[PDB]
Amino acid sequence: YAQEKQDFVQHFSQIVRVLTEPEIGDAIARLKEVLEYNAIGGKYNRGLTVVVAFRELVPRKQDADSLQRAWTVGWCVELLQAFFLVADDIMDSSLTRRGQICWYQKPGVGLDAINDANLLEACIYRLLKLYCREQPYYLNLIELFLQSSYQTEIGQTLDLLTAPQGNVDLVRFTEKRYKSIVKYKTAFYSFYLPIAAAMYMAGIDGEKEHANAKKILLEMGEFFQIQDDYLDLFGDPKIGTDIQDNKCSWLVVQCLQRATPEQYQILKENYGQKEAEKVARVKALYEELDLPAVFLQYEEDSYSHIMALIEQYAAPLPPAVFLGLARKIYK
Amino acid sequence: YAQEKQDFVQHFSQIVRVLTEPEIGDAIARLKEVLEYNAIGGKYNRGLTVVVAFRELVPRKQDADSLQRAWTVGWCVELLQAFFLVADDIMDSSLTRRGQICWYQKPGVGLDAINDANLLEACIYRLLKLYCREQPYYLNLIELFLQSSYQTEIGQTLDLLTAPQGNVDLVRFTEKRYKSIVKYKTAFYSFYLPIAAAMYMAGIDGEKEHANAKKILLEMGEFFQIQDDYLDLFGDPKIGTDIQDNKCSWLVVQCLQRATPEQYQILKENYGQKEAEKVARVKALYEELDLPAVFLQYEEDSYSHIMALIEQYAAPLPPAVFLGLARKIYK
Ligand SMILES: Cc1ccc(-c2sc3ncncc3c2CP(=O)(O)O)cc1
Ligand SMILES: Cc1ccc(-c2sc3ncncc3c2CP(=O)(O)O)cc1
Ligand SMILES: Cc1ccc(-c2sc3ncncc3c2CP(=O)(O)O)cc1
Ligand SMILES: Cc1ccc(-c2sc3ncncc3c2CP(=O)(O)O)cc1
Ligand SMILES: [Cl-]
Ligand SMILES: [Cl-]
Ligand SMILES: [Cl-]
Ligand SMILES: [Cl-]
Repeated sequence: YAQEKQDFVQHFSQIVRVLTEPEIGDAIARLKEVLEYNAIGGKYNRGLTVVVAFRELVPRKQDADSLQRAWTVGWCVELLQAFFLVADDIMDSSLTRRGQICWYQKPGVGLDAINDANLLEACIYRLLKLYCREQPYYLNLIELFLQSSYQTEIGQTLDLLTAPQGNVDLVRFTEKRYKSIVKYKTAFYSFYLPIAAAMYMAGIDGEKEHANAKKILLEMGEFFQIQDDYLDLFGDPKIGTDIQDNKCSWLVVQCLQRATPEQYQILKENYGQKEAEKVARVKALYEELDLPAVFLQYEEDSYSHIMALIEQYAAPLPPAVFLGLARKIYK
Repeated sequence: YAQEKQDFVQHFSQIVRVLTEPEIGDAIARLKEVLEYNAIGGKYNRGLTVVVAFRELVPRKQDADSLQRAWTVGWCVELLQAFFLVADDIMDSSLTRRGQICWYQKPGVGLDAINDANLLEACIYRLLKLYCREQPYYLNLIELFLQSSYQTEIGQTLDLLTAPQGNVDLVRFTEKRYKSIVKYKTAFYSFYLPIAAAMYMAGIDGEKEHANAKKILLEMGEFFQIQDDYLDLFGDPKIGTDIQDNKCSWLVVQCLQRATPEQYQILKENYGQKEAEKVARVKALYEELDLPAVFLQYEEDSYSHIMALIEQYAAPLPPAVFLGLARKIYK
């Protein structure tokens, strides 16, 4: 798996070579700089998942070119990721990303990052064309990536309406709403997309199979994010900033369901300010509501429920496809 | 033509209806607001051109559904336009657009406009799917719109490298470069895209025919922009701001080819400042170099050359497809 990871990373150089072949040379040079800064330095889990799932699904239809297409579509997933991140960082006014200055914050990039991010998106379909245009699943993959982009965008919109950074409102933060943001903004592209892509590459194109896989994978994405929000605040540290940013965090959502009217007010006064004594006091209200424990409870039920989902909906894909993801997430 | 224009506009309401069908309802409401503010209020020439060209190309394969698909793909062109404009306005820090406050400048939109613009792009492929997924040209159209987006982005990058607003450099402003910016940023999507789309809808999918049409239409896009840059400064007024913004304008490009070293300096000191006496003095240097006259000369040659292009490359499409565009532009 750490070995697969370095093969996946080593293939990047070729991705960049093929995307970067007279007077537009300067544009293409800037494209290369954008690729290199923004598509590298994550953990590569989403793109890798394409490759791993592709191997588990397919073994005597794995010639070097099949493999090369799998690495490439994995790279397409990472590019879609990069597009989202560069754009989200600008929208959120973030400072850092992946251990570096966010791209838009580099001197001389600024809002030109909007176009750079568009270029990252565009690169997905260039690669798909270059490597997959002859394949029976080509159109299936173009449509998967487009639908993933739309779901992710539509979730981002929902998020932005829900949690405007700099304006405290908690009547927006409902369970139904939290779950809707996670599904659209995060789970579809992070969980469904990579396995779905691998399924199509493997010839598995049926609506029912895809719907079966989606059921499991969206539910995994919900836990993954819920765990993310818990760890943001209670992890062993990268200290998080979710309460400082008026996020629609699973933590705050539970808080609000579980709170007396006096506690509602303690949240009103401290959710969103930058002051560490103000951040200290929501955290302590979360501890007073035993939210680490509700999470622990939540993690157990969620795990049971996922395995029931896999039991029920995995067939006829190898359960291992799902289990390896469950393994990674439920760590 | 003004009648066709109002039918085209009246179809918008339906476009919006079909794009705007539980908890993501709020996102979809915001999507509607984005569509309504940003896809309306232009002249609709690019989208209309799809419809007009579709009628000229196809008459006993024009059932109500064929027509509805043509209006829709026209709308897809306008959406691609809207995506570009909303994003470009943010990148350029523009104030107004189409007689209104630019979307990003509306209170409470701000940089959330980045996602709204992504949503406009996404809507293109939703409509294509909704209306064209069964058609033989479906994939041809998805790929056309993707390639148009890429060309436009790659040209925008070239522009942004060439003309960084707030930093005077004129060694960048070369003929070869000007022409490269116009082709990628403007001509492909403005001229090739709508006719190309109409060609595919009509069954005309050959690489040679498309390459023939492209030759004419890219050359029209070059003139159209060159005329734009001339009129920006010398039009009968919407007063333009190109010299105030250090644009790589056809005017400045000619100036620089035609200038003594002393005049180079007069340009160094006045290209880009906001001061109307400073803007007054480039304008007057353009008049002193008889650039209105070089343009007039340029417009005549360009017109001859286009008609030679149509003569040579139109067949077997009806020359009228091109001529109506030439008519509109050479007004
Ligand atoms: C498809 C998929 C696979 C793995 C992840 C994980 S496992 C993990 N462990 C510690 N920290 C983060 C993660 C992630 C999320 P990330 O790949 O770093 O965005 C997320 C999605
Ligand atoms: C392949 C695989 C997937 C998931 C597990 C996990 S994660 C978890 N979290 C809370 N409780 C139980 C589990 C399990 C089953 P375990 O008791 O570690 O073998 C173990 C192995
Ligand atoms: C395909 C196409 C058709 C028409 C245009 C024209 S004609 C005209 N006349 C005055 N002012 C502008 C124009 C345009 C450009 P625009 O449709 O307003 O962006 C541009 C492109
Ligand atoms: C269909 C049609 C297309 C173009 C023309 C134009 S635009 C132009 N600009 C400079 N010189 C000539 C032209 C012509 C030919 P014209 O002499 O107006 O009939 C006239 C009709
Ligand atoms: Cl092969
Ligand atoms: Cl850094
Ligand atoms: Cl029909
Ligand atoms: Cl207004």
